[PDB]
Amino acid sequence: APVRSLNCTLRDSQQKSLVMSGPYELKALHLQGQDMEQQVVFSMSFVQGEESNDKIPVALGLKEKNLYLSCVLKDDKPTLQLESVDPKNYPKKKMEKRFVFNKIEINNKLEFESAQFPNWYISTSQAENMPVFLGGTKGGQDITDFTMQFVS
Ligand SMILES: CCNC(=O)CN1C[C@@H](C)OC[C@@H]1C
Repeated sequence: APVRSLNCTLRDSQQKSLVMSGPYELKALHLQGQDMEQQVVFSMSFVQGEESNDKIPVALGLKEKNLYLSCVLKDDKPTLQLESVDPKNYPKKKMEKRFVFNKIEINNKLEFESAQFPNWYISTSQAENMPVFLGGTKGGQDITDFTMQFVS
């Protein structure tokens, strides 16, 4: 069958929203009212991969864009990028591993671990207007916890 997808927004546990802030750039900032309506709308696809009760493999595409969050080595480090794909082939159930996040539910929050890079997480900074990034630590200054909002 097709791949199943849900539209959603994410907010970090400090309640910062995500917005595309330039060519293939995602930043996190405090938003409310008119400024929130520009927040990134993910198409979260439920993809092939190792699965458990609280650990669900997903891809995070941008709604109606041929753009996916992906995890790749850059200058020899696991990094988060926005990667373009052939819009005739995506989304698909068997997404390449760089596009796969383990969505992990712990204490009413979500973490997104890279499937490709174990123990590397979608992260935000405490400061406003900084990039969303792949972070290799938790319980530091970096935020690795999120909430999801379902969108029509
Ligand atoms: C051409 C639109 N570019 C944008 O940055 C604005 N949108 C991006 C989209 C993935 O999520 C909703 C948000 C309003």
